Amino acid sequence: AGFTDYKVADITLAAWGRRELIIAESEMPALMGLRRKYAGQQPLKGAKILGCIHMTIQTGVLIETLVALGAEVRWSSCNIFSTQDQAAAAIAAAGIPVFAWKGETEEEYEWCIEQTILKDGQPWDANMVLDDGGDLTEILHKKYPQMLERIHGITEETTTGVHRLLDMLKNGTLKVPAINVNDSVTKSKNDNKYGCRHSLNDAIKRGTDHLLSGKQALVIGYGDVGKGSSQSLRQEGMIVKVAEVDPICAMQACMDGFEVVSPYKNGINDGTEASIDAALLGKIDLIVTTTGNVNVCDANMLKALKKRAVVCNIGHFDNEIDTAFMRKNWAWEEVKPQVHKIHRTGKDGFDAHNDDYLILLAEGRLVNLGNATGHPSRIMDGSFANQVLAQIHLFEQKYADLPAAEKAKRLSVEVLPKKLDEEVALEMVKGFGGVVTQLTPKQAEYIGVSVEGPFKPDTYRY
Amino acid sequence: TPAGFTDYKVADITLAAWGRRELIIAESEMPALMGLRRKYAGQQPLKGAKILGCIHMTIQTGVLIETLVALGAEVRWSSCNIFSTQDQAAAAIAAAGIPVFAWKGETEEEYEWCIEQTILKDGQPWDANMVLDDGGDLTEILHKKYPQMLERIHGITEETTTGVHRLLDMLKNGTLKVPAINVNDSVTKSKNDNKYGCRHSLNDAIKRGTDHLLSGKQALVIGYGDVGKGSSQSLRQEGMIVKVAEVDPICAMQACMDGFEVVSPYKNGINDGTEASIDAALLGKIDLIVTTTGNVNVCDANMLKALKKRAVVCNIGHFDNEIDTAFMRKNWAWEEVKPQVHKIHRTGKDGFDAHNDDYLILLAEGRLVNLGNATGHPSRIMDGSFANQVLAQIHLFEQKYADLPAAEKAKRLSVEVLPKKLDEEVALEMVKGFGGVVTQLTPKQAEYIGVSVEGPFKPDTYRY
Amino acid sequence: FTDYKVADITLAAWGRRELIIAESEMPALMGLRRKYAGQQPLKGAKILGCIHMTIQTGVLIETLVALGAEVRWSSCNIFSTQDQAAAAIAAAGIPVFAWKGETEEEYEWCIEQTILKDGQPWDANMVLDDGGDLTEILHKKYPQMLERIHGITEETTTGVHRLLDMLKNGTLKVPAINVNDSVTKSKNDNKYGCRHSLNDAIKRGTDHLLSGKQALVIGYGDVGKGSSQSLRQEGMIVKVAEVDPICAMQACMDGFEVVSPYKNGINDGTEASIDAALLGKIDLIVTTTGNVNVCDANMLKALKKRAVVCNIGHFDNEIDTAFMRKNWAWEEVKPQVHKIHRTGKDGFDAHNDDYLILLAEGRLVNLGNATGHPSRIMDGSFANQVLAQIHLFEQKYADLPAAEKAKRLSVEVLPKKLDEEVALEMVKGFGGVVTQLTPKQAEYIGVSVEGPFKPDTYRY
Amino acid sequence: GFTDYKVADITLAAWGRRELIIAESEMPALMGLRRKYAGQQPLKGAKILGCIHMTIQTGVLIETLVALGAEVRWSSCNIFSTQDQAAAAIAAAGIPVFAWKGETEEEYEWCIEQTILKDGQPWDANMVLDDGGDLTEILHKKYPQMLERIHGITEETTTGVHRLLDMLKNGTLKVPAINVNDSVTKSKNDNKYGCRHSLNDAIKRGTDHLLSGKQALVIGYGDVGKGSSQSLRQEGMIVKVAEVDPICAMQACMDGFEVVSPYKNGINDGTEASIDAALLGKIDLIVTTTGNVNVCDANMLKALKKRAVVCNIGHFDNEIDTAFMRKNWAWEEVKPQVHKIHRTGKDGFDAHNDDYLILLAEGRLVNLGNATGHPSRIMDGSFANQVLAQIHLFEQKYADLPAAEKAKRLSVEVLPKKLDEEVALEMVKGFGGVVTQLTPKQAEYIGVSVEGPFKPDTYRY
Ligand SMILES: NC(=O)c1ccc[n+]([C@@H]2O[C@H](COP(=O)([O-])OP(=O)(O)OC[C@H]3O[C@@H](n4cnc5c(N)ncnc54)[C@H](O)[C@@H]3O)[C@@H](O)[C@H]2O)c1
Ligand SMILES: NC(=O)c1ccc[n+]([C@@H]2O[C@H](COP(=O)([O-])OP(=O)(O)OC[C@H]3O[C@@H](n4cnc5c(N)ncnc54)[C@H](O)[C@@H]3O)[C@@H](O)[C@H]2O)c1
Ligand SMILES: NC(=O)c1ccc[n+]([C@@H]2O[C@H](COP(=O)([O-])OP(=O)(O)OC[C@H]3O[C@@H](n4cnc5c(N)ncnc54)[C@H](O)[C@@H]3O)[C@@H](O)[C@H]2O)c1
Ligand SMILES: NC(=O)c1ccc[n+]([C@@H]2O[C@H](COP(=O)([O-])OP(=O)(O)OC[C@H]3O[C@@H](n4cnc5c(N)ncnc54)[C@H](O)[C@@H]3O)[C@@H](O)[C@H]2O)c1
Ligand SMILES: Nc1ncnc2[nH]cnc12
Ligand SMILES: Nc1ncnc2[nH]cnc12
Ligand SMILES: [K+]
Ligand SMILES: [K+]
Ligand SMILES: [K+]
Ligand SMILES: [K+]
Repeated sequence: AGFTDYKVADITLAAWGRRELIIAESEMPALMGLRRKYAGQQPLKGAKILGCIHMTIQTGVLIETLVALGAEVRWSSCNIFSTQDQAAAAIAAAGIPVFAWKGETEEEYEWCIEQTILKDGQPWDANMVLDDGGDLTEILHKKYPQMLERIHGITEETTTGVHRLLDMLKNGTLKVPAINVNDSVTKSKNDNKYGCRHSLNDAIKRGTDHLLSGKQALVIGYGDVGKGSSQSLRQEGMIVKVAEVDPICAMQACMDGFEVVSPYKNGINDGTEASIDAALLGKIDLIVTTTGNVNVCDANMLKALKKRAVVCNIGHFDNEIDTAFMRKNWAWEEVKPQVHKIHRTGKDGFDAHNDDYLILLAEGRLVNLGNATGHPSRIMDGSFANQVLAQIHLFEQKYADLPAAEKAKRLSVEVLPKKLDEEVALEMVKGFGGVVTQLTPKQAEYIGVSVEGPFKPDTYRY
Repeated sequence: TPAGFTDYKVADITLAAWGRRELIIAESEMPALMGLRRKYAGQQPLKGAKILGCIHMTIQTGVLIETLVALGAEVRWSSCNIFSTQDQAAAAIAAAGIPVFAWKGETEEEYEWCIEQTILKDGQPWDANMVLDDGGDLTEILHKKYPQMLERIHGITEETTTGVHRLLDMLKNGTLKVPAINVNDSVTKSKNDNKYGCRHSLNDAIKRGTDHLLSGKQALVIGYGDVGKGSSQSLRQEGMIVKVAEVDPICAMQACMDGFEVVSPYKNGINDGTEASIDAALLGKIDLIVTTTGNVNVCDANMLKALKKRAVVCNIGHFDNEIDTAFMRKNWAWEEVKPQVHKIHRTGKDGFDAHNDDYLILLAEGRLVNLGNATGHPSRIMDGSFANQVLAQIHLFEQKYADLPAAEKAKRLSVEVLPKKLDEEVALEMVKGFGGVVTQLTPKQAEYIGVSVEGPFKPDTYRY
Repeated sequence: FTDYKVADITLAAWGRRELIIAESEMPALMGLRRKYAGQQPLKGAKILGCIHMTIQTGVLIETLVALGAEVRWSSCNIFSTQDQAAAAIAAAGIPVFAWKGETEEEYEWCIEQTILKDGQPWDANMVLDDGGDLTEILHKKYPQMLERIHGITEETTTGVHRLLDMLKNGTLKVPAINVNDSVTKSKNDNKYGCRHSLNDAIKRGTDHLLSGKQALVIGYGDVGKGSSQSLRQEGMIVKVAEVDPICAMQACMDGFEVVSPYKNGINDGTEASIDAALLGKIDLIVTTTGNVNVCDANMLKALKKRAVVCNIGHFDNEIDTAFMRKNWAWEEVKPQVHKIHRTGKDGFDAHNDDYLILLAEGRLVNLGNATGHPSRIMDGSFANQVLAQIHLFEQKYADLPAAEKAKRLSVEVLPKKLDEEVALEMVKGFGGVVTQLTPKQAEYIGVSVEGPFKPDTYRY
Repeated sequence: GFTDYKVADITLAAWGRRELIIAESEMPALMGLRRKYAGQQPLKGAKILGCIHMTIQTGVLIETLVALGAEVRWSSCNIFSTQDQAAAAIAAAGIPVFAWKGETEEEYEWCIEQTILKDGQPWDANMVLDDGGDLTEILHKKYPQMLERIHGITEETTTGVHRLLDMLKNGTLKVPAINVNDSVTKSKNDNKYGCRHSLNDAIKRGTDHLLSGKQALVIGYGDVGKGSSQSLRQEGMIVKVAEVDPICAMQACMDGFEVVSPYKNGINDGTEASIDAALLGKIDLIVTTTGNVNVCDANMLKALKKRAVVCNIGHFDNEIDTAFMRKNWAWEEVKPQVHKIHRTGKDGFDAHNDDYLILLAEGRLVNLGNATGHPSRIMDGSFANQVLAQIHLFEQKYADLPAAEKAKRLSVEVLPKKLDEEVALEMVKGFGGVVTQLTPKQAEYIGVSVEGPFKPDTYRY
């Protein structure tokens, strides 16, 4: 009532979004348990959170949990294609500043982040940052250092964002402490792996409706995302080959029943077309990049791929595939939103019945969020419970209020304690109806733990 | 071969030629280990090493032993389990002139005597300077009974999760006398051996012991660590309906996401010591229970009383006390079907009806079932574990802890893992053994993610 | 051209882009275009067609037209049409009456618009049907039209059942081909199609995580087999119900627990017969039977709160949706997704926790909440359809003397050689290479190098 | 003083009996028939020549036939498939059996002849139970006068049924037969799921090789090839499938396998040049499943990757050209039923030669040769069908019919679907499964009886 501090595609989608938020709450017991547990305490009272993460229904439940615990927020998405417009509308209609829609331009994307940072033309009195991929963190460090003086911490969602934070810490340019939310086991080995297992074949089916059974896939990478991606395709009946630079990850792919191959002859990427295994790439129906690295599906790979193969990326940033090369040299035909045929016959025009094209999904951006709805609520429950606990921890530590000598001792990138990781996990297990056994005192003594946990040393890999 | 060689004890030396044939095949399945042989034989990095070894005397252990010898070591060997030896492996090693005391089906008394035969030579302590152990039993006997021998020993290389736990307790209590390398927690060990090895060998052992169809039947796996993960997959891939018990909610979360129902033998997960706390409806539907925990009494007497008639009971953790077999020895009549397979008749202690329908089938008398009823992990998986073992032996032997002044000894008394670079190099050889091709980063790519082109590729915190 | 009714003709360009992609996914059907285009075997055919107006059906329609036929087309389900496909067909000058979200009355009107042209019965002479509704309307309401029709080609298990009942009763008036029971139809479509498209539809409709949750699949025929796999491969804990013990044996061997919603399997009509403990743990129930009331009112009352309920059999009476309409309040989440509030009939609390989620109002969920089977699977079914249309049209039953008709009035299948030829084109679409027997090897196993490679009794 | 047998070691009998008692608890359909029919003695007067793998599972079948009143004389249908403790237990029960693991081909023939003859003269046989058709062939070729008094043959396996249908076509089949193979509770239980259980079992027992991550080629994708492909894929192998039947190949593709041919463009012209050497050089394991001849031929064997494993799970050992390997290459026995074949030549071998293949069971049925064949709970279905087929043909009394009526009954038939379903129901109850009962309204709706049969005879499952 009088609220205009937002920008979304269509505010009238709010009732639809609210219906889906009410369903999603029933799928997110760890997050909803934190609401119940901390509602009276209001641990985020006085927190003012700049948030930059995919404006989905799941992020909706995260936002309203932070608000229910006392926080004020200003929100944007961390990707131009990942917003669910009904989710953004429901948040805006609740009176929460959100600047996000599906299908932003790069200029609009940056404008949206700037609308969270500034309120009424001046820096908002922010004191906390929640980020997915590091874009908001980078803009604050480069353009708003005075704001960081009053910010107590950053809670960072994803592998790429943490790598950026560690580079800043190494270079002495990180200005506030961070929690690496990614490396909770209830994030990394739930979201990154099982979330992509669910949502990769989901996005491919929505975008192309292609049969996957019996066809040949190449997954570039076998980290947490590459593992879940390979399972997403293999469980559909795809014949999956895996590429890797890490021999330990490659070993896992072999033992998991995949053939390990390289796009390059003997794995040597010397920049020549001669180095491409053309016989291999000419048999591939689907390539998926999962690395967080640059140019792992390069121009010469794209030139050699089988006619009508599907090309997509589920890493955080669109530079895993050389889409710039495709924009410069080949003609793009939109099939429908986030689905383009790339005609390898030339740049100027195309024949509508040309057989020599590739299908690119989400213009090379995160395909699970761009062509579907990303991870399901019950998986995001784990990631976002960690986010709320991380926000509580850094806000209560009050880094910005500490003397300089004390700041120096606390300026770090840390993970949440294992005990909290376990508490998130138990809520997830209860949501499945699972029943965990309680150790007897003698059994706890025998393996050297407290009955209530933690149950594993910090070195344990799960 | 050595003339007059008698410094061994095995079941049947005539199996040696068969053992040797299998060692030659196994060498072709163990490229990381054989690559170490080829790379280091001329350097002789273990020349002067005198290694006491205690680990399952299988064909795979034979390839490890002869790798250490080829690098210059002398060894004296025993098995770390009474049922895990392959007698043809023991025979081939003995026939090669290597002291080995090991056979399938030892008594507990014979088991201890075999370890002591490695420790002693001609009635007196051998001048050992290295220890290679699997489960901690040899480590324990040396500290307990021959503490003076530890004054000349440079290190212990410990293979398995249970043994590392014992070393860490000793370290924290000030009772560990020499430094050790935790071989178990190399990724090419723990996440290869413990998981994939059990995937291969659990269903193998159940089939050899019982020849039961597994598809369509109900299993309960106690534990979902690395062994529990691999065990659950061994059964699920055969078509079993697998339920998983855990005390660790993170491991339980993984089981749910992996497609398993998580359940407890106890109502509400609480064991109050009474029969009434047992979920009798659940246990009365289970055809197979497998313990994987490294913990004590996780398949207890009340659970055994509640199990469905003719269910199979087995343990793939390191020690037999996961299952309360002592209760079953005390109260129920054992009928041997064949070696390492017993029907346990719940009708009473004194005799049994040959056609009684109320029995359980116990495999390997509750000892490690993959080694007891089959041959344990396959060579190509043990390649990773045993390559790490050789590298750990070389590292500790070259460090020469026993020759350091006591000040430097306090600074080095630790339980360490091998560096990730070595872990990666073992993995690369394994991948090449499958014919896999690892891609090489470009310089720009390596800069982009902040690694060297040669690795390591992951920070030490990475969990894979 | 105005002889059509679709949701939005401006979607035609989009539909045409998707048809061009689908053609590249349907090698058996496009091979039939290439090999029969010269002969024009359907020249003079006037085909009434009633099947889901999807992109895949568009490629089928345009194949029939490419071989010489005229058609008039409708969907066989109110929710299965892809509006861009109908638009592209209408824009091509082909009469089609079909949109996503028809009412039952509009559904019947659409079939009647294919039957009538300019207020009079079209001079149709062939029938292509999926489910038997068009076949039924012709026999009951326009029986004189059947005197000019040479044959019916029926797509699905339910429709074949209806054809056989009519043949047994002496009420079938023209010969038919059972397309369903080509192996490249039944053992491709019914099973593998549902494997692809069931989890697809559930994700699109709910975006629920399936891994770790409990499913109950009612039925384990071809659709139940593919459905059970669609869920188990996502990591669901799947239980299977069956009345057929052979199918139940397969479910056990395939690694599923076989259960009944009723104590000891006995459905005696009472709430007391419901296994309430079982149903109270189920997160998802899927019906696959082609039978009536296999997810009944007492089961729906006993289901776990917030369970998803859906049907992938042909007709919406597998679930007792009428009971839910009568007794419980429906809250639309979005098209083809309803929360059914078990708290009562008149109104609901927006935050009530005691609801079920029904997909597609109990209608075919893969077509209702997603896009049905994928092109490369529908390729097998629709190549068989084309071959069956060619066969019956060239036979010209409607022109035979009465004595020759009596010996021709049957429900037949296509010869195994054609089944094998469809399969060969599908295998080449995957890049697979089929080996050729040597003469000695063919002699050894008692077949021709040319095939057929199996007796008609072989079950694959 | 019972001496009418020949087994490896009669002192194994107590061990065999312990395993039979366990197996009975795993075979509820077969033991159900025992309890149902023991009082009626439907096989009283039956005198059955039996030729099928002398396993523990066959022991339960034999003792079911005897419990129902039959007398039998038994041999194995494969030289490597007998479980010697099973044979001993049967012989110690006073049942004539001539079978041991590791027969020569001459011993194999002699064992069949010992069942046919008693005291040097034809036994008064009147029923035949066969697996593969060898006993059937010897009777037609050498003992036609015995067939005049035989009421029928119950044949277990695909290859034997083919041999029966050839005789029927040629007019040389002398007695009617039941095709036991094509019950659904046989073909789509035993042939498929039995090989799923027992193929990777035999490979592990023979080689202890890791299978995960390695490349397999399965020749054939019928019932045995389907189960064999699953046996390997579920272990983590990368499995490729070859087929001559495009419908079976379509199934392999849709089931998630790559379909390949050993021959370039699938053309087997007999030349080395036709071999896809790149493909064969990547294969770690080849398994033949076809019932055909020479599907793993000499040129494939020459092209295979060094140290690949070669085995056959079809009925006969000519699927692999082992004759070529005997003639050209040196064989080194690793242990019983496991040989290294050294491709370096015929005259001896280097013990450390790297260029060898590993052949299992000398190319004979690998699941029975290197392990124990299918498990009891699967053989329960096949062998309940066998008992029911024996009862049916014995009660028909074909040998006693007039010539004109014999001509009308000389056929190869399957059991009716109601029997198939009742066998399946007992199997499902053995898993604890609960089948639902149709209401009258539902039965009318789909047009079946509440008790079944639930499917038309054309249904393929
Ligand atoms: N789309 C999603 O929902 C989602 C979810 C989580 C993470 N992510 C993103 O996905 C990316 C990967 O994350 P992760 O957690 O799997 O990281 P990870 O470190 O666990 O895995 C990345 C893998 O890529 C491999 N790799 C790097 N360069 C390669 C090359 N040239 N060829 C082949 N393999 C190569 C590395 O060896 C590594 O194993 C990051 O950008 C992360 O932020 C996306
Ligand atoms: N047989 C083999 O070849 C083999 C191979 C490797 C390791 N092991 C042995 O197996 C055991 C387990 O090894 P690991 O590497 O899997 O260890 P791990 O710590 O990774 O897993 C053990 C799991 O057991 C769970 N657990 C403990 N007590 C429990 C209880 N009461 N109920 C249910 N779950 C319980 C723990 O939470 C833990 O996740 C050790 O004894 C190890 O030495 C055996
Ligand atoms: N949605 C799709 O894309 C699609 C595709 C093909 C077929 N169908 C339809 O799906 C239905 C099934 O087709 P099908 O080919 O699998 O038929 P089918 O005969 O192969 O299988 C139906 C199964 O349901 C079982 N069944 C019947 N009543 C039952 C009950 N009360 N409880 C449990 N099981 C019961 C039968 O025993 C049988 O095995 C038909 O209506 C068919 O037209 C839908
Ligand atoms: N070992 C066992 O326990 C066991 C069990 C059952 C049957 N069998 C035997 O296995 C064999 C196969 O039985 P089945 O029931 O699977 O028969 P089947 O007819 O179902 O399958 C055999 C398949 O082999 C294919 N084939 C034939 N020649 C081929 C070639 N040159 N290349 C590739 N594929 C080729 C055929 O197309 C067919 O699909 C028979 O000999 C049978 O008696 C063995
Ligand atoms: N085969 C094997 N040899 C030695 N140690 C083992 N641990 C597990 N399997 C083993
Ligand atoms: N165990 C077994 N017994 C008899 N015949 C068989 N055929 C396959 N496995 C068998
Ligand atoms: K989602
Ligand atoms: K082994
Ligand atoms: K579709
Ligand atoms: K067996």
